[PDB]
Amino acid sequence: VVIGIVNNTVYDPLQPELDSFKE
Amino acid sequence: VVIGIVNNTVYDPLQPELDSFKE
Ligand SMILES: *[C@@H]1O[C@H](CO)[C@@H](O[C@@H]2O[C@H](CO)[C@@H](O)[C@H](O)[C@H]2NC(C)=O)[C@H](O)[C@H]1NC(C)=O
Ligand SMILES: *[C@@H]1O[C@H](CO)[C@@H](O[C@@H]2O[C@H](CO)[C@@H](O)[C@H](O)[C@H]2NC(C)=O)[C@H](O)[C@H]1NC(C)=O
Repeated sequence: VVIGIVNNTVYDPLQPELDSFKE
Repeated sequence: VVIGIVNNTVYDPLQPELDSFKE
């Protein structure tokens, strides 16, 4: 819908912190 | 770098809630 959007990635602080420990 | 800084602790709401359950 937005003119000029770009691809990138957004960091998720929760996922590594709570997947390394929960493993 | 800051003049007047003090020592203290900052509560982490995530750590107890998600380490007691993940144990
Ligand atoms: C990155 O951006 C490109 C375009 O800027 C996206 O490419 C489109 O992707 C859809 C779905 O895969 C296709 O139907 C279009 O034909 C693609 N267009 C072009 C110009 O390539 C792409 O989806 C974005 N994301 C990624 C991960 O590549
Ligand atoms: C609490 O504050 C004191 C100073 O206000 C800090 O003490 C310094 O600690 C560093 C690293 O351990 C030393 O190199 C300095 O010599 C210490 N200075 C003094 C005046 O003690 C201390 O790091 C802070 N944190 C804790 C947990 O004590």
